[PDB]
Amino acid sequence: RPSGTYAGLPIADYGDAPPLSTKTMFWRTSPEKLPPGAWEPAYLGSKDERVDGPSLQQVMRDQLKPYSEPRGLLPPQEILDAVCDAIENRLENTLEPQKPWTFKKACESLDKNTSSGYPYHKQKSKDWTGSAFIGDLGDQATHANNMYEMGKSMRPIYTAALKDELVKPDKIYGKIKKRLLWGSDLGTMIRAARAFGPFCDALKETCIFNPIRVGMSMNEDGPFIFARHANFRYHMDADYTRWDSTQQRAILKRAGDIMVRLSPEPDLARVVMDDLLAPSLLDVGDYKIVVEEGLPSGCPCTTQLNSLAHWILTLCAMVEVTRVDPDIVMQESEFSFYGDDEVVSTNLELDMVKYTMALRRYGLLPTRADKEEGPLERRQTLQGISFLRRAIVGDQFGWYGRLDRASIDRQLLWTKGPNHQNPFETLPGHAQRPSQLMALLGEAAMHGEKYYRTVASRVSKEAAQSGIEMVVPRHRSVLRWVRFGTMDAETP
Amino acid sequence: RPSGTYAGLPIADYGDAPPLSTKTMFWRTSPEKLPPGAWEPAYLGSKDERVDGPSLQQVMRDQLKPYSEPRGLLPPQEILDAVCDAIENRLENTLEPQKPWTFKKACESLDKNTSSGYPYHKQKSKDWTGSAFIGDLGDQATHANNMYEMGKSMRPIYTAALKDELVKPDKIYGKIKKRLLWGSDLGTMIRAARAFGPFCDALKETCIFNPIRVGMSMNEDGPFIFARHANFRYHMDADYTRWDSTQQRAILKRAGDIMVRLSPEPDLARVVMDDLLAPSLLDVGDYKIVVEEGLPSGCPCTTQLNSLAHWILTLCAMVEVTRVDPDIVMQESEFSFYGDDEVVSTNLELDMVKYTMALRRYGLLPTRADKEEGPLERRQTLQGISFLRRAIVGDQFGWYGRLDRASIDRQLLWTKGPNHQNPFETLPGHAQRPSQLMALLGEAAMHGEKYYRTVASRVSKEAAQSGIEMVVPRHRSVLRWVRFGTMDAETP
Ligand SMILES: [Mn+3]
Ligand SMILES: [Mn+3]
Repeated sequence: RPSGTYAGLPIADYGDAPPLSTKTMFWRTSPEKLPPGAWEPAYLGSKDERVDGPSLQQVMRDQLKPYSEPRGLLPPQEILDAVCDAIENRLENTLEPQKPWTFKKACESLDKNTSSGYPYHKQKSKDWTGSAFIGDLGDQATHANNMYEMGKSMRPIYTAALKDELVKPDKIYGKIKKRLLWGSDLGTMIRAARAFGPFCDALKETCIFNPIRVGMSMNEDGPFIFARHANFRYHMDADYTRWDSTQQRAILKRAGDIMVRLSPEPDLARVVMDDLLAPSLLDVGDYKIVVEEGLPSGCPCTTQLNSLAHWILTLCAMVEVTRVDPDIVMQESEFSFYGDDEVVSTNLELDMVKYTMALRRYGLLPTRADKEEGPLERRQTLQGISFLRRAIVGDQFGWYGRLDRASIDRQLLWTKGPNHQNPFETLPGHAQRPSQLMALLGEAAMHGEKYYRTVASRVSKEAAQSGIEMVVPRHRSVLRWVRFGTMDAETP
Repeated sequence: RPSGTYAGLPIADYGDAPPLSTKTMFWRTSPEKLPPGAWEPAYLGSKDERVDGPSLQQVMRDQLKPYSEPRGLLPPQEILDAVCDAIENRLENTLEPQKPWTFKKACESLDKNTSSGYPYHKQKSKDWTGSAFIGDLGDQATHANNMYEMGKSMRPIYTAALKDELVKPDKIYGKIKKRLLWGSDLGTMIRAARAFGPFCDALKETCIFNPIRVGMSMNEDGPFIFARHANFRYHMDADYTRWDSTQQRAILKRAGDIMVRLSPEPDLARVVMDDLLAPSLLDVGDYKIVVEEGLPSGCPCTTQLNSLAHWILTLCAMVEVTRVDPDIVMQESEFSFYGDDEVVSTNLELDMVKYTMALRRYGLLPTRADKEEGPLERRQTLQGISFLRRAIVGDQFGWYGRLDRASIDRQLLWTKGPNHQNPFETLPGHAQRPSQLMALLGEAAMHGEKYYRTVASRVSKEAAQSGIEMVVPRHRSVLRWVRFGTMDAETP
């Protein structure tokens, strides 16, 4: 060890991962022919009756290419230092200090409905008493917790997967594409959660005052978040391609440094962060390969780290171009980050050619709305920019996030259910989606009378040829409940 | 009846009111000489050892003068109709429909620590079981509730008082002035609360989305409210003199019409509103006088009615001058109203001479910051405008309301306690003001290190020569707790 090459990367060891999933969670809501150009669940492999394409394995090899691509340049050192200082300083000024997380708390915080990853590849709930891990997962948890408390290092092992999600038809029938997922190992999950849960909680409570929006409620917080952004003259979205795979570990380490420094157990958190950022072992089935660069997006606290790296790079490009100090940029701007997702608003008069070039030089791949070459565009209205998959809309009552007509139509055409081979199958279960149907009514209401009425029809049929019968409210009642609703819970 | 004149108004009947209060609730926090030009509790009458002035009765007569002053002009009818429609329409779009208030609920909502007014003039708690009124107050409550349910009219009777509050020294030592209070009668309080409590609750839940800010939290809501205002180019405050006494009942009736129309029991609410707005009987001690014009500010739901009248008049003046429809003005503006208190923000290019003239023509008395003649000023920054007795301040974290240095100094010089004759007396009770002292620390923190340190000294002494001993936190800890504090309750 380590010798040999897979998908352009060094092989470190034999693989333990289970075969890639061959099934989808999405079921058609009806037997009718799907409208043309309609989204469908992502490609399912050699058994996919819709097309003859490559193996899931090959598809995965295609996803791994960007990770052997040469890295971009580091932003100038003085700028990088200055923005990191300003960011850490802003977080010191805003974050409520936290108590350390117990092993019990770290264990509780983990999603019990996903895999434990290496080495047991077992749904976490299978070994979960309701308050602790027993059996195989108990051994793994307890050992990792011990390593944590002794400040001892452990090599993380990630398990590769491909995301089951609705994609545009060309990704199925033209050039096939399915998105890479990093499945973290339980040990790592426990260590990361104990180390960084305090930081991430402090950050969530602060997701309106600070640009990292993880843990926000779109309906509850969106109005205030977007009103903040609207206080500034210029608005933009760089719309990055392949964000995760274009990351530099060096940038990620500076992001990690801030997280460590701002944790209640910095010395123990350092050991964990150092493990997270070291050349990553990724299990692709037959092999474990070494992934030296890009984001290892497996963990609990991965989204925060990534959003922090994003904050760094955005401030770097802006400071480099405007020549204004990072702290002053921050008093002339409002940012929203959520992993690769962003809105940047500023009063600063930004040279968009120079800004785009700076981003490209860092190895990032920003893209124009029209998908043609040239500089990123800026506008003087927020209307038309999106965030967390919602369009930002403003009227006489304020700002808010609204799901577009295409996405509402999509959720009406598909429903989540158990895993199965054929997406076009109907879920014969009568299919009770009551809470979901309600939210969908809410989204449609925000589009007007005409649109709401058509969705209300489809929602009725879908509840008619189903179990329960619920009242379908008037437009003006549900509109009032989504926009201003005294709280979220239950109907208008 | 009705014959004879008191304070320029018709006498309707003999008075039943108790003598005007001769005492203040404020006690000096120390025996040291007060700084020169320092605020003091308002004038206490013939027994006030600080000055020889007129009787409280005469002072009251001076307060009653504006109510016999001729009224201003009604805004043009087409405009008035259009703004009322647009206002009622905005409230229909935003307010969650409510269930009627029970007698039990109306009774519970009443402040039990103030007077029952006519005819018993007894603190409400004196007859309060903890869930119902018994004794004299029970008779009064029950009868009024019966009149309410039968849609029967009752003549309200108000009791005049003078506000015990800190005033600038000239109002004590120069031309004496003490502010008029209308003390409503229990019967009226119950009827008004049953009739309009539903409307006022609907409005409170909506105090961020709608311009009537009653029920807002400055710390919790201020940031969002002020961020909304900042979305607009021009900002102003008309800073009205004698708002309540310059009101037209005709304007108040249109305000009342909206409240009625938007209540769950409109026919019963109409009887109550019609009683509220009819020529008012005001008990000044020796007489009950008829007050035909101005605001009868006695009730529970008086502040909402007044804020609504304010909304009407502000929209009227703006529409009259800009020539833009009331609904479009509202999509180009953000207002905040709380009785006479206002902030108006707009993208509309408003002729400030014409706007000031329109307001003056309605009988209002707006005033310039510099207190000289001429037009109201507008600015392009919110910074420097106040609301709910707080300055509006914005930094890199957002907007917020901050109490000024003079007001912080004031609350350090005086403390509330039982009623007594001499303001300069020290409250010998050791004087535990723990919650208050904390908030004051919070306000000072928002002024910087230097100022916070001086206040921290004074707050320590005041806790030292007192009962309890509490930790006095660092500047950066308390600043973090006031601005962003995970919640309000307890310390940083
Ligand atoms: Mn985006
Ligand atoms: Mn004011």
